[PDB]
Amino acid sequence: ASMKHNINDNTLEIVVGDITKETTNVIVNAANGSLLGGVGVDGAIHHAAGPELLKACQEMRNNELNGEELPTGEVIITSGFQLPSRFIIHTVGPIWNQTPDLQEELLANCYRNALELVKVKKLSSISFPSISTGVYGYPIHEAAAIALQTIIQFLQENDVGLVKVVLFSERDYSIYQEKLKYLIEK
Ligand SMILES: Nc1ncnc2c1ncn2[C@@H]1O[C@H](COP(=O)(O)OP(=O)(O)OC[C@H]2O[C@H](O)[C@H](O)[C@@H]2O)[C@@H](O)[C@H]1O
Repeated sequence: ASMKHNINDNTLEIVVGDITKETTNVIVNAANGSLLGGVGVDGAIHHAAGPELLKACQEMRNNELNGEELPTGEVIITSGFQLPSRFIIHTVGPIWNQTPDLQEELLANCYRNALELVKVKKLSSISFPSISTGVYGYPIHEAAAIALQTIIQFLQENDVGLVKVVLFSERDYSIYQEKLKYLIEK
């Protein structure tokens, strides 16, 4: 299952798939602030990338983040190592309902900051997972709306290239498909 849409010279695609098997130059990891290994998409990414990824992320923690956590909504970039994709942009989504009045803004920041980095570094293509909707508990209907709104607005105003949202389930995909149809019509 897949749906594609042109936004100026950019393309947005939603697809069912495994983000560790993508053809985009960049994939996004829904990471934790400590840049340590976890479960879910982060776990799959570390497994597929191999053990150099954790080592590189810890070097980034200690050398660029002065030994501290990556803040919610912010991004760093590493190699993809054994992944097919060449780079991983790691971001930290909000933990649902910890900070309800800021969480929509912070989730949007994950998308905007990743896309800005792709734009400025001319990285051409990028896949996102469904950030915050696993261990971090964010309802998929609300998250999908924020993700798509943020991505679409960015692609209306900026030259980026190809953006995919890669969903691990038909259910998550079907929710994205409904929202995208609504935003494309509206
Ligand atoms: N291989 C995959 N390809 C594409 N999407 C995937 C894949 N595997 C899972 N997903 C989807 O990816 C989405 C995100 O679910 P979560 O992976 O839990 O991310 P979070 O931001 O909520 O939690 C980050 C925390 O969990 C980690 O331990 C971190 O280390 C942190 O502790 C869901 O739709 C998944 O079904």
